[PDB]
Amino acid sequence: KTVVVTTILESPYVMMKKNHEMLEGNERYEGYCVDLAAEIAKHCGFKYKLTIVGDGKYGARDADTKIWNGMVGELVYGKADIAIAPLTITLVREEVIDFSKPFMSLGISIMIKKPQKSKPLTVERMVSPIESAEDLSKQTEIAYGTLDSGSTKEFFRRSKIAVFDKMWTYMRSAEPSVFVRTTAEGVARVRKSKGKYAYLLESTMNEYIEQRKPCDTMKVGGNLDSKGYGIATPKGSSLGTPVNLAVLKLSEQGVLDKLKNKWWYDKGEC
Amino acid sequence: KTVVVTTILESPYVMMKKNHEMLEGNERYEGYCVDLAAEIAKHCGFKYKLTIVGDGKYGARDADTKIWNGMVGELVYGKADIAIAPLTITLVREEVIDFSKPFMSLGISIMIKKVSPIESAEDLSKQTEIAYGTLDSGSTKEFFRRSKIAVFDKMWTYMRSAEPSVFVRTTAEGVARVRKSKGKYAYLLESTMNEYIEQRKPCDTMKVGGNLDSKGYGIATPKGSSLGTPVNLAVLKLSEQGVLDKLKNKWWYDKGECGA
Amino acid sequence: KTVVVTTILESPYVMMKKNHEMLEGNERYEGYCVDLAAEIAKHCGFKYKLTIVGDGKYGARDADTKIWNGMVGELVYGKADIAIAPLTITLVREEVIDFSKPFMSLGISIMIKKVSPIESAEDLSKQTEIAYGTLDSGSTKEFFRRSKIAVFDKMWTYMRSAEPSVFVRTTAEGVARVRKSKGKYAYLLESTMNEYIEQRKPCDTMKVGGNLDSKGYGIATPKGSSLGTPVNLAVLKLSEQGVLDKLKNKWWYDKGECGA
Amino acid sequence: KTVVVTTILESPYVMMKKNHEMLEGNERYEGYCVDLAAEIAKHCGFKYKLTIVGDGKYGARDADTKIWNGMVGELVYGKADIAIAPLTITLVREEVIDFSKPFMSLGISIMIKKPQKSKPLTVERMVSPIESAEDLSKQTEIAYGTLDSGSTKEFFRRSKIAVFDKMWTYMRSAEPSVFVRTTAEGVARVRKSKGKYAYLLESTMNEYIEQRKPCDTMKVGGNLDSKGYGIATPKGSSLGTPVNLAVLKLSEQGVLDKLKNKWWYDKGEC
Ligand SMILES: NS(=O)(=O)c1cc2c(cc1Cl)N[C@H]([C@H]1C[C@H]3C=C[C@@H]1C3)NS2(=O)=O
Ligand SMILES: NS(=O)(=O)c1cc2c(cc1Cl)N[C@H]([C@H]1C[C@H]3C=C[C@@H]1C3)NS2(=O)=O
Ligand SMILES: NS(=O)(=O)c1cc2c(cc1Cl)N[C@H]([C@H]1C[C@H]3C=C[C@@H]1C3)NS2(=O)=O
Ligand SMILES: NS(=O)(=O)c1cc2c(cc1Cl)N[C@H]([C@H]1C[C@H]3C=C[C@@H]1C3)NS2(=O)=O
Ligand SMILES: N[C@@H](CCC(=O)O)C(=O)O
Ligand SMILES: N[C@@H](CCC(=O)O)C(=O)O
Ligand SMILES: N[C@@H](CCC(=O)O)C(=O)O
Ligand SMILES: N[C@@H](CCC(=O)O)C(=O)O
Repeated sequence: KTVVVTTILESPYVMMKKNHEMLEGNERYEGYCVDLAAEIAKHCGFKYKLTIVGDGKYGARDADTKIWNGMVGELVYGKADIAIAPLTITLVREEVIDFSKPFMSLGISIMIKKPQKSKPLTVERMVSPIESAEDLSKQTEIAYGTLDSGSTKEFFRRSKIAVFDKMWTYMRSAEPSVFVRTTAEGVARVRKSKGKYAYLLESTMNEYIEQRKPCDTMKVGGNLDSKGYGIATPKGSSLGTPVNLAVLKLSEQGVLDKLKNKWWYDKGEC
Repeated sequence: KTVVVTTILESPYVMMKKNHEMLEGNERYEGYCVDLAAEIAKHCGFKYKLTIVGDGKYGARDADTKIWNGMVGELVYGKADIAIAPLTITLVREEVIDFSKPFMSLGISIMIKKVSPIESAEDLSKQTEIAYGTLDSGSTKEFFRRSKIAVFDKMWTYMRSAEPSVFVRTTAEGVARVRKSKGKYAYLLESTMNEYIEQRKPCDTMKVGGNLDSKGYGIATPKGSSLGTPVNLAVLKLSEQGVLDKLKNKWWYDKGECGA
Repeated sequence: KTVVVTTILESPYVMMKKNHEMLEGNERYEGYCVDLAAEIAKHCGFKYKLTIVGDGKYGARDADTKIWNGMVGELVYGKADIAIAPLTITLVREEVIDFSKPFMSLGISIMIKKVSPIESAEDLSKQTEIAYGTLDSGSTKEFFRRSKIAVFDKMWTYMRSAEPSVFVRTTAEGVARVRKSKGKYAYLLESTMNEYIEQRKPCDTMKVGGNLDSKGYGIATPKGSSLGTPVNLAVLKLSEQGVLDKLKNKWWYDKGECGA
Repeated sequence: KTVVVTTILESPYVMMKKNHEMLEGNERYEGYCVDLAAEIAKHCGFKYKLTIVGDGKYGARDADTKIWNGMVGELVYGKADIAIAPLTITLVREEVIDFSKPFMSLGISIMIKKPQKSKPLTVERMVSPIESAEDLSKQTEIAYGTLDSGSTKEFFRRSKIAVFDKMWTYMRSAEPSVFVRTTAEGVARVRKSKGKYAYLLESTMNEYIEQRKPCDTMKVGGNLDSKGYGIATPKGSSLGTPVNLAVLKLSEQGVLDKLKNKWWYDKGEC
């Protein structure tokens, strides 16, 4: 029985191939997550069919309805069997699905438009108006936001740290809305906001987008927290233990190392 | 019903209290893992008593006898119910005990004494002038033993075919041997231990290059035990509340007995 | 019995002199390969007639029809008895024709228009700004097609999925494309042709990096032919006597119409 | 039927392992040739055992008696089945044995003791008294020899180049004899001759010995010849064609190059 693998359209995890008009099957998509799924199927022998969520969301809880949505939502109700995608392991998600061991470390970072090189002997130096989350919260000239129905927004909502609570209170009462519906949308907002928008996205995607052309964006400060991506699986499913074992084996053999190297650094430029 | 907690005497995870002679119970222990165990007990709601494993071993398999030693052996054979300790998550361990989510990330790092002629691990592998080794019955010797990348196999072969013995009984012994080798012996250990040692007096050691791989420490539980899910949820809650970062800052950066 | 000698019009291997309209027979051809064929005939003691393959193809298999083209096809199907030409020795060719000892070492090289921004092949593969291709129906394209190294697979995949066609019909066409691309196109070709081109006017092309691999040119004969051993012995004798070195110096460095 | 492999004791081709006192079989040797033979057996399946020639010579035809010796000699008379060794493909050797395609390229080079760095602003300049073969043959202060019963001595024996003829005429009338019995003997002679002895050997061994400590020897000039190493096989044997095919598919792609780089660079003591 072929099981359905749900995934999100997010570079470089899964990107549509250029010649995807005539290709049919699992060959339409390329990236980190397709190779991860191939290695998972090479460890334990099973047939998989890639799919993309229609709503295009990672997964969250809707207000006052207590209904899961996104990848997590459709994995809970049983229309998907395994989620090999950059899904952030969180306490709220672990209560409804099973998570494997993290296959990629990450953290919340800050994305701002790259300032022009300054000159005052005749050396160029890099000066930025934002250097950490504290100064970003204190200032008001630069707006900042997160991705709707994601993990960073959830983290800021329930955060008890004073600075993160201040940032979330600003975000909730921000007119117009600073939350975007896609990572690419937020990155484009940063690009054409003339440095007046700051995108709080994941460290991996931030580094990948920084490493690619036209590389007009930069990452300031450090990671706000430490988290990881885990291959999700419905509670009480036969695939949980084999998937965890496969992830552990792939981490020990360093396959994840080479996949990250060839999907984040090899194809980067500038 | 008190819960037996096995752990190893490793700094800054578990230390001995300065006045532990006049102290009994769990109050004679301190460190990152003691605070972690206290937080886990508070969240889950159980009474626990901290115990040190009889042999200072993290856990491995002996010479073709299929017997687990150290904390892993303590958990497998029912001598303990949980292990809050710097236990690395590995394939050979997960098959015999249940691991929680990694509460602290780490990697493998090279420690040398204070031009940096060693740089990355490739130069250390190509050059046989400076000796290097690992901790026996740990998660690094077995990592090099089971590796397949040519550089790691080369280093493991040099380790096994080394005269005299290069593996150290304790990580403190390795630190001391690095210190009194006048920059001739290098030590391979976890990045967190390397940072803690290089940040402590006399600060004569340092970490060179980057992490050879990426792993993490997880709370270990006997296979098929009722505590696995509660401690996993507790670890996730602690990470989401940012108290794991608070504990790491307290035991790694709050004191900082060095100039940096 | 005149022996038919197939060869390709490649410089400085075979050239049509300067006034070949007034010349007939073998006297209208000149180059390294013409001199090599003359020496081979002198050593073995046979009369030969130099002929140019009808299609400017070195040799390959067509689209799943199991038909050899070019000089290799000219030799397999009995149209010729020997091929004194810059024919690279490859696994697929040796199974159908008999190769002699390599009379001239070679390698795959990268040439760009006149500190190179790419230099090594890894940087060229990583950067998609500059296009790169090979000679069609040759040996470099089949080397990239049959390669298993990750970088070479990436380059081959970029070559096949390139709009418009990045391959060239002739090495001269590739050189012209490199000259007219204003540094936007890099040609992948043999090291010997690269050096010859860069040692000729107007000297606007230069070779970057090292050599991707090491190969050689051999004298090819039909499988199970009586001429294989004599030509192998003649090639060995010429190599030992320095005849090949003298010919290479004459046709690569003696003229040298370049500033270096 | 298990065939025997004849090989010379040369580095980094065949070196006795450190723990070779108790090891038995093919595990007593390490180097280039042991992996070459292993890959040969893997590509075309056969059983092989490693043997070393008793006389310790590469092979040459002695005059008068007209009896071959060395690896070539013992391959001719049928006491060995294959010579997976750094055997130079020679015209006289191809008249009695079968040679495969060259797996390694090489040339005849000059080895001299490294002089001390010049003092004179405060830059160190590398100046040597010999930079080619013409100036080596034009002087008499520095002696130069070759390896007895090898390919370089045979090349100098029947060379019609004026410079090489002068070198051979000097060598044939050198008292005491400038010919050495092994590569190690010639290297030691160069090292402890205080720069008065020059060694002519293959470029591969010269580069390898230059790359390792104490690296007190240097290679001057370019390669005199262009020659290769071929896996020898008795004339008319049924293993010649499979051996040649195995050599070809081994040289195809990065396998032979990988082995050469791993054996010539990991000894990077200098
Ligand atoms: N370098 S990376 O971010 O792509 C990355 C990150 C991680 C990897 C592997 C890689 Cl390649 N494996 C570890 C896993 C291995 C075992 C120890 C921790 C988990 C279970 N998680 S991780 O520390 O989140
Ligand atoms: N900064 S740190 O090393 O003390 C650290 C490291 C890590 C933390 C939390 C902290 Cl504070 N949580 C993550 C866990 C949280 C959820 C996502 C990945 C695992 C499950 N593991 S981690 O990436 O190994
Ligand atoms: N200098 S060169 O490229 O013209 C060149 C290159 C080579 C020459 C001779 C010359 Cl002059 N001979 C060797 C041959 C001689 C014997 C040893 C290897 C083959 C058989 N092949 S080679 O290494 O491909
Ligand atoms: N780089 S090297 O000297 O180790 C080296 C040298 C040579 C290799 C392969 C390597 Cl790795 N293969 C070629 C062979 C391949 C085919 C073309 C020429 C012969 C038949 N001979 S070579 O040009 O003598
Ligand atoms: N990976 C996140 C979404 C990305 C983000 O919010 O930055 C999640 O699983 O919810
Ligand atoms: N902490 C590791 C051992 C430390 C080391 O090997 O450096 C373990 O749990 O096995
Ligand atoms: N000389 C090659 C073709 C030229 C090339 O590929 O560069 C051959 O004989 O196949
Ligand atoms: N490889 C040479 C020996 C080395 C030398 O004489 O330079 C041979 O087979 O004869």
